[PDB]
Parts: sequence; C-alpha cells; structure tokens
Amino acid sequence: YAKKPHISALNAPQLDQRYKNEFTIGAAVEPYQLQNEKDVQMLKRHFNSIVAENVMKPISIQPEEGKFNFEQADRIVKFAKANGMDIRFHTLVWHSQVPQWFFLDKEGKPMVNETDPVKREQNKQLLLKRLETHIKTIVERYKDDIKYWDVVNEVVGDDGKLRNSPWYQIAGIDYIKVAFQAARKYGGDNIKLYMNDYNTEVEPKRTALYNLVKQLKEEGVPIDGIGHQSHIAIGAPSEAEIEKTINMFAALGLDNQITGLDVSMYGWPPRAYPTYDAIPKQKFLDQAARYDRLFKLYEKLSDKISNVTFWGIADNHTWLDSRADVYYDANGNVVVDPNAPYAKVEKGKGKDAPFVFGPDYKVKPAYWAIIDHK
Ligand SMILES: O[C@@H]1[C@@H](O)[C@H](O[C@@H]2CO[C@H](F)[C@H](O)[C@H]2O)OC[C@H]1O
Ligand SMILES: [Cl-]
Ligand SMILES: [Cl-]
Ligand SMILES: [Zn+2]
Ligand SMILES: [Zn+2]
Ligand SMILES: [Zn+2]
Ligand SMILES: [Zn+2]
Repeated sequence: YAKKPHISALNAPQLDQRYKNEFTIGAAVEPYQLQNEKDVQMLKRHFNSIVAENVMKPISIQPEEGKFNFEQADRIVKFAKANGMDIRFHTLVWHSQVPQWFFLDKEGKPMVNETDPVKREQNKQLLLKRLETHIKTIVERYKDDIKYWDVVNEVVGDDGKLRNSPWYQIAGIDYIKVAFQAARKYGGDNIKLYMNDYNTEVEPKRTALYNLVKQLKEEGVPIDGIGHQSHIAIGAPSEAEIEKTINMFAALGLDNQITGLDVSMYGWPPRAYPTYDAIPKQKFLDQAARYDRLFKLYEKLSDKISNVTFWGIADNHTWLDSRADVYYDANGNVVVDPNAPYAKVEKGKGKDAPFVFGPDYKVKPAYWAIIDHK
C-alpha cells in the first residue's frame, strides 16, 4: 500500500521473520558492506541467508594456480555464522570471472587452439583435474559452514544449446559432471548442490535446462536443486510462466532457490533514468504490484522453494546500474521511450531501483506489498 510510510527499514517489521516458515530471505553482499553500519543493521534485521556478490567467484578465489585468496570469503562466512545466517557459495564453476590459467596447455597456449585429438584429450583431462583441485580446496575449507552451493553457473546457452564456453569446448559435458561429483566427494552428503542460471523460464533454455539435469541425475551425477537468478522486469516473465518453471523442476525432485532476485524498473535493453530522484512515483507502484504478485506466487509454491535471495541489500547498490544505459536525443533530453528517437547513449550511467528498500534505507512501496498478508 502507498499510504504506508517511508519509514526506516531498521524500524520496519523484519522481512525474514515474515517468511520464516516458507523460505529463507537472503541478500548478495560485498565485504566492504560488513564495514558499513547501515548494511550491518539491514542484514541483521531483515535477512537470514547470505551470498557473496563477488569474492567467492573463480577469479576471486584462485587468480593464479596455487594462489588461494580466502580472506574476503572468510569475512562473509564469519559474519553469517556470527548472526546465524545460511550461506550460499557463488559459484564453483563459471564462464565469467574465471582466470585464464585454467584453459592453457603445458606450453601455455589456449587449449581451445589445439587441433591434435591426442593433445585435445590431454588438455581435457588437465582441465578436469584443475577443476577438481579448485573445487577440492574450496569445499574442504567450507564444507561445515556453507550449506548451499552453486556448483555450476550459466552453463546452458540461451539458444537452447549448452553454452560453448572454454569449459565446454575443452572438456565437453564432462566438466559439468566432474563439477558436481567433486563437490559431493569432498563436502559429503550434507551440503546441497545446485545448478544456477538466468532466464530459467524462457524457452528453448528452460526445457534445455530440464533435459540436462534430468539426464545427469539419471546418470547418478549429484545435483540437488535449481537456482533461478530471476533478473526480471515489472511485466516479464509472467507469474504464470514462473510457476510453470518452478513446477517443472520440482517434479524431478529438485529444490528451487530464487538466487539473484531483482525487479527492474526498465525493459530490454534498458532505457534508464539518469538518477534515482528522476524515476516517477508511479513506477514504484508498478514495481510494488509485481512484487506482491511475485511473492504471493512464491508463498503458494513454498513447498517447492527453500530460499529467496535478492541480488543486493538496498537500492543504493545494485549491479543493475551497470546495465542502466541512458539515452539522449539531439537536444540532450533523456529518452526512456523504448522506440523513440535519440542520438547518443551513455552506457551504465543510469540508476535502477530493484529492491524493496530505497537508497536511504527507508521502506519502499514494494516492501509493504510483500510484508503484509494480502
Ligand atoms: O558486481 C558485479 C556482480 O554484481 C555481478 O554478479 C552477477 C550478476 O548476474 C548473475 F546473477 C550472476 O550469477 C552474478 O555473478 O557480476 C559482475 C560483477 O562485476
Ligand atoms: Cl555491482
Ligand atoms: Cl528515496
Ligand atoms: Zn532474523
Ligand atoms: Zn555490486
Ligand atoms: Zn527516501
Ligand atoms: Zn501481499
């Protein structure tokens, strides 16, 4: 409701306790944020689950072979443990933010550039062993503190085919299998293993993702659930389809986690307003309408969803700003009509507003939509 006031989120009724019997409520954080007093209060008050926005990624963990950097990751694990929060590990395997040393042969050449089958099969086994060693060191350190793991991120392509990353080119599908088997082997039967991707609703990828996980489970590959990043917009995808997607995977026995939730003010591509003060109040009512529908569907499907995690804490920090391109006509007036004329774009220079918390840490229309029981 829009009559409900813009009160401080440190005073608002606690978001995790409202959903505590349906799924955990998480946020993606950066280690600098555990040094900001307002973010610490936000995390303490409102969330019971946590994930590293960045520092647990392949390049953050092992930038050179043998150089393991856990100081940052540790800082998050410590803080969650201190405040009884669940941890997700994002992510063990990815085609972005992954050091290039993974994919070089013994003479340091791009393993992809090899033509020899003999040298190709060699590079594959080397890549798989580098992977098992990467997963191994991480999992051994964190197995008793990090329950939920994004083993692989974003491996199915949007074209319905497996993403042709160096992983896929060099090692074929087996890099995926080696990934989940490594995590299970060193972390044991108590950590949960997920495959994590975006557009898990959009076809052909959705059923591509469905086929891949089904075949892998049929092959004994240990994968416990699906992660839906859920970088969505106010109107799309439909709650209908979201439900069809969560229903599909739950049918195979897989858990579902909303892993990177943010509701964008914009479309695709974004035509973003240049500042926060520049977004009209009505967009905040559209967004709250969606969050209400969205979180009602999450609650109906609570027995199929174990966690819901936003890709940030409050509107003052969201990676969505990097996609917030601002469009300027010839007279230099901002253009936000998706088809209107324009002359220049300033990429990543704009502001988005995706969370239920505004950049001054006061509750948005969206917070009230999901905190009530209507
Ligand atoms: O800070 C940025 C970070 O927020 C971003 O994280 C990805 C966002 O899209 C998905 F949810 C991925 O799994 C995340 O890893 O990546 C770029 C980084 O600079
Ligand atoms: Cl970011
Ligand atoms: Cl504000
Ligand atoms: Zn709490
Ligand atoms: Zn960030
Ligand atoms: Zn405000
Ligand atoms: Zn509601």
